[PDB]
Amino acid sequence: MSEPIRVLVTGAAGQIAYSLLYSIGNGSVFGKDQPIILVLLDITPMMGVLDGVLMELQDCALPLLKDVIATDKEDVAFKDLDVAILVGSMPDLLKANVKIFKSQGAALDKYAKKSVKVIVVGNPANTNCLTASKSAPSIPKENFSCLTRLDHNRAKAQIALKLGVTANDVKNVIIWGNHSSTQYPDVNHAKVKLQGKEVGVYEALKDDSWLKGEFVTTVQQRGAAVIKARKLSSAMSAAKAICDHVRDIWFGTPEGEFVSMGVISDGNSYGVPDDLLYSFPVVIKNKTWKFVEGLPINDFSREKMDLTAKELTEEKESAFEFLSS
Amino acid sequence: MSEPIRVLVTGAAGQIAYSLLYSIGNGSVFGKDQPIILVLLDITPMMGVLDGVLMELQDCALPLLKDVIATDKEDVAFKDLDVAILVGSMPRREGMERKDLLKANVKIFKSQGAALDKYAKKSVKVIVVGNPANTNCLTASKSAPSIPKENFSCLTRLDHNRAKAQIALKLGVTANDVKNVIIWGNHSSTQYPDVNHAKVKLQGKEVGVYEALKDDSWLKGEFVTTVQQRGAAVIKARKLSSAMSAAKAICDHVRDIWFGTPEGEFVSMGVISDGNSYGVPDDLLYSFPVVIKNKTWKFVEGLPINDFSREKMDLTAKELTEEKESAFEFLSS
Repeated sequence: MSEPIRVLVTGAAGQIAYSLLYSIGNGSVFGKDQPIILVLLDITPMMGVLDGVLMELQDCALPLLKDVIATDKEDVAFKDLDVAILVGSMPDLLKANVKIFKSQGAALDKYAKKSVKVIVVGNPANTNCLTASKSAPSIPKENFSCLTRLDHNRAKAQIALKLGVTANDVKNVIIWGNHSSTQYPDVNHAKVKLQGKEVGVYEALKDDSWLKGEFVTTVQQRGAAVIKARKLSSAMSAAKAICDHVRDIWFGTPEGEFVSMGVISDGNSYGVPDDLLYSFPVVIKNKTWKFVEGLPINDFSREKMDLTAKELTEEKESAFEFLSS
Repeated sequence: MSEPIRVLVTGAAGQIAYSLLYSIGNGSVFGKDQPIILVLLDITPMMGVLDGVLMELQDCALPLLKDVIATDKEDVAFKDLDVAILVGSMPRREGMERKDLLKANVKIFKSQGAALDKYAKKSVKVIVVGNPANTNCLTASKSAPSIPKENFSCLTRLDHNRAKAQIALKLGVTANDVKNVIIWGNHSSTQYPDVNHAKVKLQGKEVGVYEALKDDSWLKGEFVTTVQQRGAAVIKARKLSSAMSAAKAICDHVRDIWFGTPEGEFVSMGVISDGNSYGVPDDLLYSFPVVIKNKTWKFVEGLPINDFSREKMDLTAKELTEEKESAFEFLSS
């Protein structure tokens, strides 16, 4: 049994957290040998609901859940953290989110371990993540990431439906750019196992028009479609994606596979502006991600990558006007 | 890989099901080598919500989830089933008792028992969650005479896990170092959370719970009240029922059927009472301590029942007898 790690989930009385906490507490994210001190933060009006969530976690009788703490206070929530999963955001909008993530970045900067891994989920994910990182200069910028793994898994699922295979036989899809409707779901470098053999996804589909059109729109609009159907959030699949994202940080990516993660763009070789939080293909070893270098970018891909970079730059300049406050 | 099994969850557009489906689909219930055909039933105006759930299951990219079927029809939902998890029902709201829902929900379980009787495999395991769970389960079993009555069970594993959690708090250990708690009787306010046969690991030694705590009055009083009222406390706090923890308890209950109970441990399950040696009337669906192997449960025999425990077990048997008569009389009309 390893020494316990301290894991924060914010927005802890909300829908996504409610689908996530059991998977953290049962060992499925950080390993069956890894006890968890679970810290739950939400806003003061949600504290009565959060107490009910705490009761349910107790009632799960989880051996790895060494302690659970419910709080509305940043100095409790961010103390000595190994992992911070920032789910809560505002439901002007950007001004209110800058206030939240400047505050939480500042709390990370003074209360958490300097080795904390910070995974940002609450929308707008990339810009919230960038805001928090700029407000936490003593935390390595590489320790911040935002969730495009749900878009990634959605893309795998759409390819799997078109080909009649399970989504896990699809690998090396890429979500470039913003967790938004301008994201680029790219399969130029993806492979799928068909009848036992790996083949390129474009080769397997024989439908370039679909892959460059309807497939892209379907992934970009998938969250809106789930909300329209369920009237509630897309919490079950978002939680599973967070688990995948955090597990791959913690244990590394499989050999030959890369995954999508919003990370700081500094030094990228793909023509993306520096100082953005932008989703890239990454390989992960020893809890450290590295850009997949050397992927050729065709003209269709380059245009899509630039259009989502444009939106991220726009969000950054609008947000940072509110940064000094 | 084994051949796929077909697993039904009813009330599939609702909250408990939403907390449960991922655990079925990801292999944590039936095993990493067991592919699942997941069958989801709810009512007609909920099929749009269920379409959203199907999209989310797709988006989870689960390799053991071979297929997902969404339906509002019993002849689709109950066909060729290996496992039926009967969640769908009206929940209670703040301030209700679970027995307030008896006449609302037993009509549904009579219909679903009849559907099990003609459409499912005769080897189907039926796990009843919707309230009032014992009497709903008894009703379903009586409507499915061609399925062995031992294949029906109802969920007291959530009460069981709640009881472990309260003992763990009083003794300062993790809830999984508590074993052999028992929930006797009805999943209701007359349930008897019994720790006369429970053991706790304390400083590397196994000790009885009464011996470890040295507070008989708490174990016979506030402990019982806290476990009985826990479901209502969650509803008051969340304004919704306890879906995360109920789903986890369903997983525990079904996993122990599928793989068997751990060595030296027994678990609580509502089962048909016929032939019990604890003074419980026959022909009740009543929670007992059981051990399970080869997917077959057996009563734990020989546990001494003291005067306090006897009184509590008889009071909850009496309530179940009253519920049984209420359901029979209502359904006869």
